[PDB]
This record gives sequence, structure tokens and C-alpha cells, in this order.
Amino acid sequence: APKAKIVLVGSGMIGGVMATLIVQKNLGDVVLFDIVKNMPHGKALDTSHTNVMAYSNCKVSGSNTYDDLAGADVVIVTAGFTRDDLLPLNNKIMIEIGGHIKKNCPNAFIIVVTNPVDVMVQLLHQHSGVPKNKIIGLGGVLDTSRLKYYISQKLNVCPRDVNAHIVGAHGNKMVLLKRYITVGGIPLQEFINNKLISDAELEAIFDRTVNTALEIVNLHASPYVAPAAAIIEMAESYLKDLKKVLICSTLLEGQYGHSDIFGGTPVVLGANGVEQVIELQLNSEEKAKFDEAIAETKRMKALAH
Amino acid sequence: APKAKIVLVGSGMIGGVMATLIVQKNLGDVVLFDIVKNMPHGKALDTSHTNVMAYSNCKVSGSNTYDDLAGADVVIVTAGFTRDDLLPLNNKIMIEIGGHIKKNCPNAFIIVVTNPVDVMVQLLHQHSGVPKNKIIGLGGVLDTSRLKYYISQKLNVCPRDVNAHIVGAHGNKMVLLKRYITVGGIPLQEFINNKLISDAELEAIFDRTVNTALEIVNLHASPYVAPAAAIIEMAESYLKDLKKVLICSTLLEGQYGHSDIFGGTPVVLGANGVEQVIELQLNSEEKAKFDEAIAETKRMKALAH
Amino acid sequence: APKAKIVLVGSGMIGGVMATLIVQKNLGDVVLFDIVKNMPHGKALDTSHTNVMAYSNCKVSGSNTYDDLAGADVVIVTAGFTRDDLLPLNNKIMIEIGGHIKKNCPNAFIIVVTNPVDVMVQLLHQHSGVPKNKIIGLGGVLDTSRLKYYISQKLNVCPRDVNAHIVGAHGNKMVLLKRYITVGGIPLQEFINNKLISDAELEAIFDRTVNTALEIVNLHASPYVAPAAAIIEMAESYLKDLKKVLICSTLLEGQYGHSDIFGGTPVVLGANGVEQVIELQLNSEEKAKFDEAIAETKRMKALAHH
Amino acid sequence: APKAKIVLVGSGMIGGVMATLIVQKNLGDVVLFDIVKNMPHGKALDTSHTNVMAYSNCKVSGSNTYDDLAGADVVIVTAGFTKAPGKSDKEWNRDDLLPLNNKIMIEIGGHIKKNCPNAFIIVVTNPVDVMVQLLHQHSGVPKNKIIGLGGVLDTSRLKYYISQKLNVCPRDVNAHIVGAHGNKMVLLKRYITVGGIPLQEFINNKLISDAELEAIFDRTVNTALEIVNLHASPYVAPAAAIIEMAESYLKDLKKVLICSTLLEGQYGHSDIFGGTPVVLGANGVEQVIELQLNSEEKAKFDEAIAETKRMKALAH
Ligand SMILES: [Ca+2]
Ligand SMILES: [Ca+2]
Ligand SMILES: [Ca+2]
Ligand SMILES: [Ca+2]
Repeated sequence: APKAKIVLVGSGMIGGVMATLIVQKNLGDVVLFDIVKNMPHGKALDTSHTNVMAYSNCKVSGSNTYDDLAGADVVIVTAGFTRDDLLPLNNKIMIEIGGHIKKNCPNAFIIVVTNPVDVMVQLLHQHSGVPKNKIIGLGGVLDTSRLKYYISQKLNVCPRDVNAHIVGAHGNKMVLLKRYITVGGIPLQEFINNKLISDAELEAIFDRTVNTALEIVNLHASPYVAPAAAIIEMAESYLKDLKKVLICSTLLEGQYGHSDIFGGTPVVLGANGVEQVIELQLNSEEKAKFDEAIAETKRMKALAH
Repeated sequence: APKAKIVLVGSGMIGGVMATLIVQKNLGDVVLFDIVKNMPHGKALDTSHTNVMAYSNCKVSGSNTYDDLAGADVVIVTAGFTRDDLLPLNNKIMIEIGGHIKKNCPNAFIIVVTNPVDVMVQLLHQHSGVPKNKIIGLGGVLDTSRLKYYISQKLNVCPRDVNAHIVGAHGNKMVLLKRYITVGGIPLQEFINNKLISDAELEAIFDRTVNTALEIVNLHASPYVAPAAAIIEMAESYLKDLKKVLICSTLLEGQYGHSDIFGGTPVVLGANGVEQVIELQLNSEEKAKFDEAIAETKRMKALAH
Repeated sequence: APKAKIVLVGSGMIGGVMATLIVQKNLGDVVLFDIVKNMPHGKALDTSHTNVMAYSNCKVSGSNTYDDLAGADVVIVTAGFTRDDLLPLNNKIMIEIGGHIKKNCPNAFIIVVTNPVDVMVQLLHQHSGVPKNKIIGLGGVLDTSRLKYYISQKLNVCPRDVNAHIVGAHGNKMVLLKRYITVGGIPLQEFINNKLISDAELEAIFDRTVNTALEIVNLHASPYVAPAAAIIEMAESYLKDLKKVLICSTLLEGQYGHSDIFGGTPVVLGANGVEQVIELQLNSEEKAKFDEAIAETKRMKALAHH
Repeated sequence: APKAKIVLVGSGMIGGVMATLIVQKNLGDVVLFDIVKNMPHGKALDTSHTNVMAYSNCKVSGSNTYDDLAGADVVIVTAGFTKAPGKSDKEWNRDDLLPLNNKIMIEIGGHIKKNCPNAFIIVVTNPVDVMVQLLHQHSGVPKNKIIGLGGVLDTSRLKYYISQKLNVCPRDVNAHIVGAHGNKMVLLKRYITVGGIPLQEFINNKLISDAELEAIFDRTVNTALEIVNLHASPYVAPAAAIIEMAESYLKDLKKVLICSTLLEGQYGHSDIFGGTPVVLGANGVEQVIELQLNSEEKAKFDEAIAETKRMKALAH
């Protein structure tokens, strides 16, 4: 039973990090695909040597052809133009990639990163024909990583012991659910009651979370290390059948009162892809914000067509 | 620099697994101490060879003298007779061990496993003179691992994505708190509302959790693999300054309306030992069960003296 | 893919360690099989809880039925009586286990631990009908771990930076090859010439390596932790297609001038099982020792056959 | 107790990968230091979020001040000129960067001496064997506490290429490249093993040919150039090699790793740094292993050292 084959459609900064992490974790053979000539081969060569340091045995190859999607177990899509004017252009890219997925790897697990993700993931779902349980978009794992981390540094606890939920869409309409924040499994409100962190501090953290991509772009460049790690967490849960509860963009079929659209919600990721879609029991305020996120996704989807 | 020194006071079944895991994780040099002659040297020799398989470099040594406590960074006490008649006998074991700790490693971080833990950890605290933030008892990490695991199997999610709190005492008066169970950070109640698990199933799991040690004894022996892993999780948090929120038996100084006694509650474990003691905001009914647990610890503490 | 299924035929102390390490490494679901009713279920329950501590998701189940070999990807055989009087008794056990492997998992990767391993592995091969690339015996990984570790102590280097080769058979006739010892890839002779370790010290280490099991038993302990870790290293190389070079008991078909017998030699373990069998280019002195090891394996196999 | 503090002097592509791997392995708190404004803070912020995914707790911060060297346990220097400022590719050569990077080593060395005189220093600035000695001289750090990257990176290429011809786990190939990190690197064919077995046995069995090896050797020496010619650049493997060295130090692993270290008579050389196997543990360079080289190998070692000396003379 051979290694998983993981094809990275897009070999930019996020691609490079993903390939690095895949080798570190010995997750599978890697293809770095890009339309840019030669570059993916150079990155692939550089990364391949790290098998020695990592005590791994993963092949890492570059590619300039979609034909290398053949036999892929996991496809991660970061390719795309980098706002509203790009929607129809990136739709065409999803049509192209989707057609190649359909013929080369129709049973692959597909993770879409191309922004705006909630729109682009549905466009690829439609153009590739893959089942709803085998395609998801990056969102909540990345967004909550910021919220979890910032709260952890205020409370002086292990970052992953903060859990949190951000839903609806990946972008400015992301819905931060204060009521669903826990610290070591304990409601955050208890820490607020004890004066360990204030409502004002939290509002500042919420604002920072929403604007993190902009903050980092202003300082340096579009974030890529945390996005890569978030994607690999998702990919690993699939490949190792870990059944982790992770927030991703997934097809809504009545959840939150919505359908024929993708939105961010907790899901269980295992060997069968999206094994469960978990509908949070939202109150009216939270729901209202969820609906606003979906409306913005629907608006941009209309423009993409 | 140099490596941590971890002394296992008791080289029985739990000790053997601890030494194995320490080498796997390259956590520090190990001393397997026991009153039984030769045996700890034999287990140490066997375990030491696993450095090759593990790509680690941890010394593993046997000992029959408390002088090997000299320079210990972590001390883990599993020694003791294995009910109420044993309390004064194990009190004398805690007096002996405490005296040697005070002499050889007064600044070590101490983890007590000797049952009943909540009593024995306080006795060792009093006889060793160590600070209250440097001595804890095994309890909630082990007890909650059972609860978390059983729920994860019913819901088909990653075991560690279930978080749960069991407090008060490690033993038959352990307090299982339904309200503080989460799944991927989502309250367990949501899953109950969705009919994914019933309250009857949950009650059965609660009963199974309380009686797990007995169940395992009736099939084999007093559990040792999970206890060992739970202890190493705690020791690792200390040694690597992870600041994990872990439930342990710790000195209460007013929390839950109790003092001059040790009880199970969530704490933060990092380089400074017990960095925080977290008091759950229990309702009156939960608090009443907590008081029953403490009452029993106090009852047995009186008999120990 | 769904997880690998690993069936431990024998759930003694060695099995417990194997199950523990499998969960730590998230290597696959685990079945603790044994011929006593309750114990494997007890051990399985205890170990299953460690998924929480390990952030793993491996099922750990007890079993009293060979039907649980169905769907097995790896089968690790430690069952048997625990000297030459035991040979035909354990052969009878290999006949039964081999029959159930043939029936339930004819293409599983089989690792045999039951002593004497070079005899027992061939017996199971014959009684199971599994291909020669899918059945190996524990030996060299364990024996060399001892030699590697003791040398590393003397020289004060990382234990795994010592590499060494012990071949022929797992047991008292094991052939320690001084010529194939390296430290960080550097021949050990350089360290001897430099007076960092002496020939006398090395001889003592060789003696200690051969007698390690006896030493541990004389210390009122039982050797099972390192044997378990060695077996898991082998199983992992197979399951993750690492293609590690590991010394295991394997079917010889001409190598070293021997055939129709299993002996210890470096092999490459990957997704196709034994992908390569590496024959060390031994000199006449080393060859003669190898021959003594094989002769002893043949002697014991004759006592085992029915 | 508490965590090690690791300061990355230089927050470029190698720095970025290093920070990522440090968090993955929970090795220590990280400081991304650079002269460039804002960028190290942005990289640090991005990387810090990965603590959640990795179940780690390493602080990652950006810095534009040498004050952050205070309390450093490990200092990794990737800073330096890789091209002549404002010059086109045709009017500078490698030798021109030597006196410029000397001045950088003087500056960094002075701040190390002031702020962390006993930190473990790993120098990556090319050509390493020159620059590590310059930093040693300008910082006054003890000889057991300063090393240069070379052999771990160069051998990873050779080990990897051989492994894919022989179809074995990459790390089961062991190999030694010594003398210097650069075009004069000395590939020791005689010392290559595969699962501890001399490579020659595999050549004897026709599993790989002398010609194949010779092509592999040439590819190893020219890998950096091959990667640059493919419109990429080598920073992932360099970062992983550096972290393997730092990890051996911080975890007291006592791994045998080939690094640039001060020679005090080994191979007949002194007052110079060169690549040789060392043992890295809690006391830094715990052992310097002198290989018993034959004449052809010794000749190439001497050539590598002569080139390092030539470049050092220009750097001064
Ligand atoms: Ca984004
Ligand atoms: Ca108990
Ligand atoms: Ca044996
Ligand atoms: Ca270079």
C-alpha cells in the first residue's frame, strides 16, 4: 500500500512551507505544481534533501503540467490571481483545475485556499464534480489559530489549550463566537469573571484577529507560514484518519437555514473526508452575523459567474 | 544545560512504562529506584537500549538508594503498599521519602501517585517541606482520559478533541462535571440535543469511568500504561514549560471554600511548577459533590496520622 | 486510506510495550490477541486511554479469536512456550498460527519473535504459505541495539550514531562483525587506533552483547522493552515505506553459500516487505562463524520438525 | 527551565524556515532579528500562530536591535552580502564580498561579545569557513561555542542522491564531506556507507556504478547552482541542517555532525576553521574527530584549507 500522493497546485510561499512540513511529518510524496517554469523543480530539489534531516522518505518533485494530478490522494489549491474584478478570472482558473481533477483524480480529497475561499471552493466543487464530502476550503483553522494564540498569551497558557470558533466565511465577515471560547475546556467567561482578561482586551483581540492578514501584509507580505500549517493539519487529519474537529468551508445543505452555498463550520475530518458537519446551536445575534457572511459569499459568487 | 534528571521512586509496572516513554520523548536521564534488589537495574538496562530505536540520548539507571535523588529535577512517587489499614503504613513511606527529598532535591518538582493520592500528596508535601507549587498528585489527567476516550468512541471523533473535567478527588468520590464536557470546543450538550449521544449513554460512560481501575483489575491488574502516560504528560508540561491546563491534586487555599487540604482541580503546569490554580465556578449541586470528595480525603488523612 | 491493522499474536509484556508504542506513533489500529480470555482485553482497555495523551486515534482491542487476523496488514508473533524440549511444541503452535494466517491474512507482513527465531520464522513460513518477502524474524535490530548502545556509552556519542552488524542467527551463535562497526559513519578502527576505545574493551562489549538477555534475567528483570521497540522499528519501516536497512532473519537463497534456511542479514524493508536482501561480502573468518550459526539453526529445526 | 532563547541574526528565507522548524519542534523562544524594518515582526507574527497547530509554546518575536542578543542561548548568523550593492551580475565576483562581510562580522561579533559572550554561535554567512573564524576573532567566544554550517548540508545532498539510486531510506546513507563548504568541498568516497555497509560492496554488486557516483559527486558540489538556475534558491535544506545542529546542542544529543570548527593541529593545520566531524552536545563542540585520511583525501583537504586561507587574507 504505497505512500499518499499530495499535489500542491500552486508552489508559492504557502506551497513551499506545505512541502517542508509534509516531509517533516513524512505524510506522503509531494508534487509542487506551478505555471511558473522551472521554479517548482528548484523548490522541490531543495526540499527533497530535508528527508535526510527529518529521517523521512517522501519524494518531492516539481511540475508544470496538470497531468501530474494523476493518482493524487490530496490536492491543495493555492493558485489564483491576487478585488471583485478577479472573481471571474479566478472562476476560469477553477474551471481549468476542476476539469483536470475530474479526469486525473476524481477521488482525491481537495483543499481550496484561493481567495475568497468560500466562493472559490464551491466553484471548484461544481467544475470538478467531486463529492461534497471530499472538498473543503481553508478558513476557521487559520482564523481561530490567531484568536487562540492571542488569548493564550494574555492568559499565559499553552496556545492549543485555548479553543475557539470562527464561522460563516473566511474574510472580513468572519463570525467570532465569544460564547464558544474555552481555556483548557473551561468557558472563557469564567476567566473574565475572575478578572484574568477584560471584555475590552478581548474586543481588541477580536479586532486584531479579523485584521491579521492586513497587519502582516503591511509589515511584510501575505501570511504563509500559518496558512500552510493550518492546511497540513487538515490534510493530516484526513490522511491519518484522526477525525479531528476542525472548522472548514463546506457545503451547507440546510444547516443554519442555508443551502447551495459553502460556509465555515466545524467538521470532522477522517479517512472518509468530511465525516460530519457540525451545526452550532447559535443564538439570534450569532446567527444574524452568520447570515451576513453567507450573503457576502453569495454576492461575490454572483460576480464570479 | 544539562539534561533534566528524573527519578522514579517505585520501579513497578507504572515506573517501567514511564522510563520507556521518557526515552521515547528524550525527556531526561532516568533513575529507576526501588527497594527490591537488582530488578530496577535489569529494567534500566533493557530500557536503555531503546535509545537506539528512539534516536534519543537519555541515561537509564537502576538504584536501591535514595542518594540517587541528588540533583533530581523531577521526582515521581509510585511506591507504597497496595484499604484504610495501609494509610498509616504509607504515611511512614511518605515520611521516609520526604526526608530524603528535603535533603537531596528540595527544589525538585514532585508528582505523587501513591493511593489515595489526595491524602498521600499532602503527607509528602508536609514531610518534604517543598513549596506548594512544586508538588502535585496524579488524578484528573488519568480519570478524564477515560471519560474523554469513551465519549470520543461514541461520537467518532479524535479522543483528544474531547475535553472534560473531573475534580475533587482521585477515587470513588471523583466529581464528573457534565457541564464542562466539550467536543472540539463545542459543549457536549449540543451533541445530546442532536441525539448523537443520549443521557443514558452518558451516565453509563460516567459509571464506567469511575470504575475503570476495577474493570481492568477484574480483567488483568491495576492499570499502568495510561497512568504512566498521564504522569509523563504532566512532567513534560513542567520540563518543557508548555503551560498546559491539566487537572491535578493541588493544595487548596480557599478555592471551593476549602483549605489545608489537597484536591483535584485544573492547574497550569510550566517551568515554575503550578503556575496557576484554576477554580471552576461550580453551581451549588456540583459544589456539594466536591465537598463530599474533600470530606473523604480529610477522613482518610485523619486515619493516616 | 483507513488505518493499518496490526495484530499482536501474543499479548505478554512485549505485546503491551508494542501496543503502547503503536499508539504513541499513531501507527495503526491494534489487536492484542492471546490464548487467555481476560488479560488481552484488560491491557487493550488500559492502552486505549493513551490515545488522549498521545493525540492519536488508534483502536486497541483485545481478542481471543484468530478470526481477528482478517484484514491484518502486520502480524507479530510472540506466542509460544517459554530448552530444546520446547522446539516441537512451539512448531505445533506455528502449525496452528500458520493455518489461520493462510486462511485469514495470506498477504499480511509477518514478524516472528518466538525463540529460537531463525527456526520458528521458517517453520511459520512453511506452515502459512506466505511469500518469502512477507515474513521475517526479529534478531539483528535488537542485538545490534545492545552493541550500538554500549559502544556509544564508551565514546560519549549519540547511540544511534553507532552502526553495527550482527548476522547469522539470533542467539548465542550470533556473529558480531567488528569490521562493520561505524561511529558517525566512521570506521570504529579509527577510534581504536586513536586509543579512544581498546580491543579489550570491545571484546568485553561483544561478550556483554551476546549475554545481555541473561544479564537482565539475572537482575530479576525480563527483557521485553527493547525487543518491543526493535519490532516496532521494523513494522514502521514496512507500514510507512521507509526502506530502512535493518538486520532481520530472512530466507537465504544462496547468500553466504546457504539455502533452504532463514538467517540474519541486512534487508531493506518497505511497502513491498523485504525489498532487498543484502549479502555482506564477508571474509573467510567471518564466513566460518556464519556457518556455525546456520548449523545450529539447522540442528534445532530438525528437533522441531514433526 | 525556562526555554532556550534562539536569536536568528538575519531574518531572510533561511531565517524564516528556521523559525518555522523551531516552533514545530518546540525547541525554544525565537527572535527574528534584521536591519530591515517591519519584516521580522511580520514573519514573527505569522510564525507565532503555528504554536496552535504544532501544540508548542515558543514565543516568536521580531527585532531590529542587538539588545535582543541579551540572554541568547543560540545565535544563528545568516546575515551578510550575497551580491555587491548596486552592481550589475557581470562586474562583481565572490571575492569582492569578502571585505564587506568581514565588516559585518566585526559588527555582529562586537555585539555578541557585549551581549552574549558564551552563547552557542552557528555561522552561515558564506564562505562559511572564513566568516566563522572572523566572527570568532571579533567576538571572543570560546572555540567550543562557535561553529559553521557545511557538512550537514552538503552531505544531505550526497546522502539523498545515493539513496534514490539504491532505493533506501535517505538517512541510512552516511557520508562525509570535509575541508570547506564551497567548491573545494572534499567528498570522501571511501567513507560512504549504506546502512553501515561500505558503499564499495554495492558497487561490487553492480547496484550503482563508479560513473553514476561521479555524476552524483558533481551534482552534490553544484547543487546550490542547480537550484539557482531553476529560478529557485536553496534555503529549506540549509535551514533544516542548521536546526539539526542547534537541536543536538540544545537536547544534548551528542550527534556526530560535520561542521566548520577551529583546527588546532588536526590534519596538520592550525589557526584556521575547516569542516570535520564533531560531537555536538550541551557543552558545545565536545569532541573534534580527526579522520585518518589517505594521501589523495589529505591533498584535497589541504586544497580546501588553502582556499579558505586565501579568502581570509582578502577578507582582512
Ligand atoms: Ca485570507
Ligand atoms: Ca487509582
Ligand atoms: Ca532472544
Ligand atoms: Ca553555500
